[PDB]
Amino acid sequence: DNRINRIVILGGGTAGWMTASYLAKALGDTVTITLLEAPAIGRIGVGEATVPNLQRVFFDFLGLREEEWMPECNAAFKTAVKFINWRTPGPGEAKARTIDGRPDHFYHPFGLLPEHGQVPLSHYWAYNRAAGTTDEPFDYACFAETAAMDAVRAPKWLDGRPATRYAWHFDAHLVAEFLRRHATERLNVEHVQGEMQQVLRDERGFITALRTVEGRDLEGDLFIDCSGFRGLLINKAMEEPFIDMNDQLLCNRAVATAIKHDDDAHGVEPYTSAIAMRSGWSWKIPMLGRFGTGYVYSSRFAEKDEATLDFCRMWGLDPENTPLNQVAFRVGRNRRAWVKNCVSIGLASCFLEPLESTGIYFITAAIYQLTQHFPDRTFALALSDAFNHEIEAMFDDTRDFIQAHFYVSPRTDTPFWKANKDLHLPEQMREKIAMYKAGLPINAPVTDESTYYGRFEAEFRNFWTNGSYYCIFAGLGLRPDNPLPMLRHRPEQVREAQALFAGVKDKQRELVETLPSNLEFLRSLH
Ligand SMILES: N[C@@H](Cc1c[nH]c2ccccc12)C(=O)O
Repeated sequence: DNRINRIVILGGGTAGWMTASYLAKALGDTVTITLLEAPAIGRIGVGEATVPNLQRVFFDFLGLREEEWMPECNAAFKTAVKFINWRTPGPGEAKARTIDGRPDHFYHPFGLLPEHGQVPLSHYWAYNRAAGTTDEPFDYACFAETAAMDAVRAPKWLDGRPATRYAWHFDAHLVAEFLRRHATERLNVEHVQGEMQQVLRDERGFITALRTVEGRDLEGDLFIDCSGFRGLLINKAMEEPFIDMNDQLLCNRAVATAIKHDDDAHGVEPYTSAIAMRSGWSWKIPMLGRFGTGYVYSSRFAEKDEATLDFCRMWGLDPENTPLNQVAFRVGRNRRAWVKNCVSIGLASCFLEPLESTGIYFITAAIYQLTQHFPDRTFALALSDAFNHEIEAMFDDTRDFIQAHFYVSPRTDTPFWKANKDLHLPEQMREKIAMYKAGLPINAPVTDESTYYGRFEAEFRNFWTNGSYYCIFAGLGLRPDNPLPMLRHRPEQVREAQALFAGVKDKQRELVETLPSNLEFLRSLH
């Protein structure tokens, strides 16, 4: 009899309660689950963005429909990330500057690009730009979602009819609270209030119990560290080193707040914005009646007061009379996410600036992979080693992807933007950029959207597809040196492919003209 009987989780934020809920649903009565609150510092709800797999991987597993959980956490919709002013110099401002007679913005939507002759639509767009017969931006040519988002449409018709692939904006504290109620009332997880006095270990350094300040020993076989940047178990108790990656991603601070919004004026933007600043970038996460916003910056390039004032100036806030969250970031990951019988999940495990909304996703993936590699009490090394490799490969892949946004940006007008070009580029990303310039697809999707979004593992093995690389590279002004050479041998395939551009144009009109506003759906939902 070697199976796990007791699990103890340290930390009661988003990571803690997502972990408690999922594992309790997965294991049922076979395991007792106990979560020790370890109270975190109370922050303004500054918003959080997600990716589509959240519903299928997580909420569907718990049996919770969006119609049920979204009203409980004031959730709203995300169709893309909108990048503002990453090509033009200037101050940190909310509005896009003008470049070549167009606003300086580009979108990074979800979903997979359609293909013709098994070549992605991106390559036909590149061919037409090279041929000089179009001057249309990549995102407006290849995604119908762009038109929807400019007209601030919902991603669905009011009666549930799907239109476009989407994810969510919400206040993470409300979600944690909703999940806490769910896990304790429905999944028989025991919530224990208070601080951890000490962590009890045996002769082999495995954890045997968490001792609470009232002297109670929370005994277990497996321990999940969800204590955030503190890493109270994985870093402090187990002495696992954290690998600082601030050398590669310079931003390490944020100043943030939530701002009340009059939605009747201009609606609710169904996308997360990432607004380029003098020494970093600011997020905007719109929900009904209010949006969350924060300036992510690098302390090597801006003073605290500088950032704070720039942030407030952009939103027209009085810096003296505005509640602000001032946060220092831990950028990087543990050498290993799982050590002995301690598994770190969430900020305890790793962190990147939220440029592409990876936070909740990293938790979800960690949770999912923990169940895929779930141990018994022998704790076979091959299980944790495999888990650690998947977590490491996931993190480093996205870290490199994020770095590319700053490296490929043409901006050089401040020391921050200029310093990004001086940073070492990882060999794998150097290769990707050279492939892209030669006209090759990068990580082309080989399945349809139904398979990709249907099976988590299909997406996990191909998370940043060709579409995403084109969104960012073409978005930032980088195009291939020449189109895919094989296309010059297939003119008939090229002539045929143009109908797909006509289809996107048709969808763009249809969506704008018949979809309800994001605002209207949110009011019907809430
Ligand atoms: N695998 C993700 C990739 C992705 C596309 N667009 C994004 C925008 C933000 C974050 C991730 C993404 C998805 O298709 O959903």
